[PDB]
Amino acid sequence: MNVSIEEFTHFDFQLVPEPSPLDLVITEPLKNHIEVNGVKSGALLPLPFQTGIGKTYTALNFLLQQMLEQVRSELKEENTGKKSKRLLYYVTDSVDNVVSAKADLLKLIEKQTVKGEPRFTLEQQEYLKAQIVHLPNQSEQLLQCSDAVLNDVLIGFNLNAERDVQAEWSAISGLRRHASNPEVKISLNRQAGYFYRNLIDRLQKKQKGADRVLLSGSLLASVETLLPGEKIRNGSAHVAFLTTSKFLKGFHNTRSRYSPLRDLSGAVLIIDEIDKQNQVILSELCKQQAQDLIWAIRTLRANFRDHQLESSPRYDKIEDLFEPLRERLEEFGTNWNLAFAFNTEGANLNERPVRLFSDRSFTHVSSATHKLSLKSDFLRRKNLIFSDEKVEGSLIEKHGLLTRFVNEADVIYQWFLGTMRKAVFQYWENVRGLEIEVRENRSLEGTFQEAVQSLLTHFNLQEFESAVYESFDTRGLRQSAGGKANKLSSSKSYHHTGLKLVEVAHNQGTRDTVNCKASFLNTSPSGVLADMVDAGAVILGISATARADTVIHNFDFKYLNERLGNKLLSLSREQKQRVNNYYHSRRNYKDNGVVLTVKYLNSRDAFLDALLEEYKPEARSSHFILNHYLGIAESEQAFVRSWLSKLLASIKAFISSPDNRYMLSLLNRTLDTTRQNINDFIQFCCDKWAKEFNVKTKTFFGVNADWMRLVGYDEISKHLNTELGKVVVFSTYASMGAGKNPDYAVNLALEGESLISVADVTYSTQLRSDIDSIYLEKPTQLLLSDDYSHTANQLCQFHQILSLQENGELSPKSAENWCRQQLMGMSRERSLQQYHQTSDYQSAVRKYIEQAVGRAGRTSLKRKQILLFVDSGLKEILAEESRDPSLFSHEYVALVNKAKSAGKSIVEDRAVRRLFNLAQRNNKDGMLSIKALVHRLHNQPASKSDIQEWQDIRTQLLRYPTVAFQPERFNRLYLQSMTKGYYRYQGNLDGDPNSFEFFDRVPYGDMVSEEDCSLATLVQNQYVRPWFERKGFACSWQKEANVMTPIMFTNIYKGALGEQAVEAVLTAFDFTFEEVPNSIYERFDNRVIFAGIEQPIWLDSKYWKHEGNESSEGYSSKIALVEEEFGPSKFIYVNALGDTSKPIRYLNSCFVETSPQLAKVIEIPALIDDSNADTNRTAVQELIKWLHHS
DNA sequence: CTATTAGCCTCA
Repeated sequence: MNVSIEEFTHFDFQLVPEPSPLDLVITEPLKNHIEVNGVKSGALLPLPFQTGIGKTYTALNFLLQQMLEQVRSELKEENTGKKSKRLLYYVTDSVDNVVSAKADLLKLIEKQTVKGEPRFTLEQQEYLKAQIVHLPNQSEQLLQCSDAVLNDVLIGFNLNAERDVQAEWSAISGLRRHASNPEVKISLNRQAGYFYRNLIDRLQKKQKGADRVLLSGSLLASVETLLPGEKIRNGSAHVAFLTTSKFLKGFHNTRSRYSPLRDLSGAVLIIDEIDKQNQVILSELCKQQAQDLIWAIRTLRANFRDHQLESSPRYDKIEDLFEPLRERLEEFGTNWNLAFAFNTEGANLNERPVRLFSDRSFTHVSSATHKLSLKSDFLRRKNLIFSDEKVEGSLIEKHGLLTRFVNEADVIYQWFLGTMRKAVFQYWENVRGLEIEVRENRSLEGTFQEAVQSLLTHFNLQEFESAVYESFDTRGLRQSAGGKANKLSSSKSYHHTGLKLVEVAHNQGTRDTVNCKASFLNTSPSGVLADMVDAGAVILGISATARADTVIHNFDFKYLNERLGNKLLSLSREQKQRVNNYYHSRRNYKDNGVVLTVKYLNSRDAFLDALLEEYKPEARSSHFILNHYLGIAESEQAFVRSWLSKLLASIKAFISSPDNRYMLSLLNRTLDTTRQNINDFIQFCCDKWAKEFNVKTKTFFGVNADWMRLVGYDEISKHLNTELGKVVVFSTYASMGAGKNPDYAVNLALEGESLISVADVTYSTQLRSDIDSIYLEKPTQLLLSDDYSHTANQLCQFHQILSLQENGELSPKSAENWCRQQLMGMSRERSLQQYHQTSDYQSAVRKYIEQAVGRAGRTSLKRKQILLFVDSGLKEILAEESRDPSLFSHEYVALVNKAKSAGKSIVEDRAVRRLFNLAQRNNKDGMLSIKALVHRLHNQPASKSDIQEWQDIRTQLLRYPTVAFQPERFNRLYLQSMTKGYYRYQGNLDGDPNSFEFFDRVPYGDMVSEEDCSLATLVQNQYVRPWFERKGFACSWQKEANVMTPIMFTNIYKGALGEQAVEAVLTAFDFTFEEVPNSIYERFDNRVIFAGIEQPIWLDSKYWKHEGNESSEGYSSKIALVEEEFGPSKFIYVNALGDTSKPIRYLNSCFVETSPQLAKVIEIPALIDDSNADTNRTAVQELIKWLHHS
């Protein structure tokens, strides 16, 4: 063997095969994106290819070209530069597809001709083939080695000294030797897995430090054979084939486990059937474990209280990012007094658990009759959760709720889980360049497990290693993006926020205790894909329905377009036309006389009754016949009659047609031994109809994936090409997802003359035909379900409901009602009924029909006639398709055209409903967020972040009141309106948020526009306009379809618009303004100082003459607090745009006029006239005079 | 107080 890299010197890198029209479509947008964006950037190419035209071949050609380019590039640099190789992947969901793709790639490597001459020599082929690895699961991995290989590994490492390992190997080898029956293979697989778990563990244990066994010669080859992932690390190979489940786990090498998700720079991924990966990623997310919310609190509070005294090298600036966590923990623990245990006070009220659910933004649903509160009792020394007094009023509780405690515990846990990523990132930052203690090169992936293990070690929290690994990376990838906070100043969405679920059931072990379980979902598959693209990976997805219009059975492409932007590449019209021309050229139906017939059939009762009476003539009634001989009950009569009649009519219609040989009837249930009576009835009918004509028919029942893997699909192939007749196959929609390629060999002797080829050019390979008659039934339940545990199904259902609400297919009222009904127990029937009223159902049904139709037919030998039978319930759904028919299959368009001819149909646009629902949701979220922020601002001391948030919101609303383009950062402050610049609404901003009406539905409601806020009259002032120009505020409203929500037009805009006006007017007459000293924030406008006078004057401003229900003790409390904290002082109450003809009242602490000398509050009616835009010098003159000795 | 079920890969 002389396989070396240097061999490729004498080989021309200029001859290429003929570029197909399907090839430039992949290379051109990539080049455009490279020249527009940077060299190191991500992308996403949803390629809508079609079955039977070639999708795997093009991807394999692309992979081969990339490998050749890498090999070419590696030779040039040689010595002047050393780095790693590019990584390339091929990921799917099925093992058979993986092995078939690898075999096809290898075969393509062997055989390839340019101008009738082999492209590569034998040594070149060997070198290329020595670069691809395949990584199956561990248990199957152990069953491909040999005795000599594993013996060599054991002897080289000096492991043939313990009797246990050798005994286990001998037992496994013997059991493998004698293993033919199907009930011992499971034990063999389990034993192989458990042996592989310990072996690689020992190999890593020995060599992760001293006494490193050198690898060379044949021992290196043996270790590489046993560990395919070892070849990648050293640099031997840089191409991998694996499944999606393995991709999210990683593969082992001699040092540790390498996770592909954690190092994706300069990598290329190829995923086929990309739309189906949504459910796989959802299952992987939902398979997570739960966690009791009070055991970890105790462990974290007790084991982190005090530590030892040892800094040591390596560690540097790790404790600095942990002190705030302890500060928060102590503050949280010294409020509820969590040291005490938990109990409940109720008179036999623990039969059933109180579930608690939350969305973390604006949705909160509980299944308790009355709200529960938490209290601390100093008598019994225990914390209790109780409903307290049931009497009306009597000092109703307002301190807090259990939901608040749950949310606080959850946010504490999330913050703890999140700080470790930054700590480890800083640790690798100092290690890499700031330490250089050991010469190892490597990246974050190399020194990852050691750091987390050591830290779990330093603070000893080992029982948390599994909890922290799931959500560990360099930065994010599983939690939020951008601002990394759930605030109004950052982009908000469900796809990177998640949900929460908490249950309170009875606690066993100790009867006088309660438990609090929790399940989490930190992200959604769309967010995961977005993070993968952002990290710097080029993703290329191949599928035929990659851009479906559903969020249950597909990715949410509306969210990806608002986060990626220019990195989501799309094709133009010319490229689609070229693809369309290629597909017609390769499959031409407007020639050779190929025709399709489509027929919708209904249900009949005389037909079935006559057939039943002919079946058993000894009986008197059909009801007795069905109740006695068949297994159906009294309830199941109409449904069985309908579907059986439809199937029998379709079968009879097919049998009547002479020139046909194949039939596949897609159904929704499997026809097995459980339905033997119905099978016998169908067989009798088939025999009768075969006798009526002159044909021989053979029927196949119970065709499952198990039947495919036990008997095989080749039985039909032999039966079709040896004996003349007709074949009928019974199967299911889901069954034809694991068994592919339903073809068979042809025979010109047995077949007639109707085998016309459809391709316009000569066709290579063998001769094969496909199905020429199919029966389609209306699909049933399309709500995803999980059968792993009890919590996974509930998590899936809540995720589906939240996604449906977020997309815009559900109003907040309907979503809340559905969540409440599901939380407290629901049946599948009610869930399906609720789901049937949306617009996603029709899209899902249409996608299912298109996928089912497309998979039938992969050859060029089509019969003269093809018959299609469709259920009568699909007419309305298939009659409402209005996309463009450019990439449609030749049979789906026929269905649409036939269904559309049934009269004229009224179609209601989804847009109007989407805009209405989104406006409602935005208004509700704004209301709740503003209320929460205002409540937070009133708890002294006020945080710095809250003040920054408030100021940024006010400044953004002042500067830009109408944005032309869709905002990205300040997202949920605007709503899209049909009219530009103004809109109408109707609601009360004191009650139920989901009771608002918008736009055309109310023509006599309140108005939000520029003419209502009185902007022009204010702007005309000569003392205010220069201020507005200096600060850059808007002097007029632009005309675009993005306006602020009604909540922001009344409680935010008016106040600022008045405040700046009064400040600008008053600042000229020797007045200065300051900021509130953080103690009474939001209770007053500014602080006023002038001429160095005692008792500093506070200012309060309002925009217009607003009367509110504030005559209660709120004003007295405010004035008392100000007087206590600052002594005697003076206060100014100012309005704007009123009447400059009303005198000035002198007020005491209350609003009753008193003596001018003994006065503290000034009520100034107005300063700027609303008629000619004048001002009021007399008012300010009297103001200045009043500040004197009086 | 309505609709009407089959398939899957990985590891503690």
